[PDB]
Amino acid sequence: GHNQVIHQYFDEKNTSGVLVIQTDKKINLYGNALSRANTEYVPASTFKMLNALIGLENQKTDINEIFKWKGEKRSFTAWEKDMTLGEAMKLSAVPVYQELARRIGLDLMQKEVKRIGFGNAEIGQQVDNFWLVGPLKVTPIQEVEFVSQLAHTQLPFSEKVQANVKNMLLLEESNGYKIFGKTGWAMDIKPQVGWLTGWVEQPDGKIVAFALNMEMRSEMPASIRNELLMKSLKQLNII
Ligand SMILES: *[C@H](O)[C@H](CO)[C@H]1C[C@H](S[C@H]2CN[C@@H](C(=O)N(C)C)C2)C(C(=O)O)=N1
Repeated sequence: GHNQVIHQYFDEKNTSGVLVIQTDKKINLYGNALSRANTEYVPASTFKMLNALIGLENQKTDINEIFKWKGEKRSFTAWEKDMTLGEAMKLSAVPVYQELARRIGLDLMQKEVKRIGFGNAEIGQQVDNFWLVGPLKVTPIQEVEFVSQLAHTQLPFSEKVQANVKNMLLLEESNGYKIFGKTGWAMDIKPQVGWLTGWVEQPDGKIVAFALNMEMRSEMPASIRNELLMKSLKQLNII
């Protein structure tokens, strides 16, 4: 795991990004813009993780509820269907999570966001968008520590709610490994922020958490985040 071959990966793909790795509470930095690791960015869709935890834990929803599509056009046509929280989770289908956020409400949301200490822990006044255009912001090291705690079932929620949310986040089974994670793309902010935050569950059971964060642009393919993550995790020989 050379802290420079990963740099040629970010150098090549033409971007400014960091990959934060946390192995058993030890944090390492890789990429071509290590300064991004302690700078705040909007969490975009990575916040759905906390949103789901707050919603489940507080019985505003449950993992079997079917969220009904009432027919408005949405940004992607794969969002234009009925789905559960878990399906909405894998599609990053923000209208489902905004309706959840309105159920939770500002007071409960701000109290939970502050109790968890997520990012700057500020949600402002509009319950249904504070994670997409501000004021809520989080550094990539804070995301890796958050997602690390979730992988270890260490966040201040009941175990069953955490386990429910983890099972919403399965991305790949490979070589006997498991990668869990949540993509994120804030396309309105400039520069655009890309997020891919999760963890690797190595066959021995060991857990290594990651927060890939990078500046983004409209023409890039969605797979650019997984590409940059997988070829890195194998270069550090995590996978
Ligand atoms: C929603 O706020 C946002 C999360 O930050 C959405 C938009 C982008 S990309 C978009 C492309 N089609 C969706 C998808 O991946 N599937 C499977 C239909 C999501 C995004 C992201 O992927 O980072 N999440």
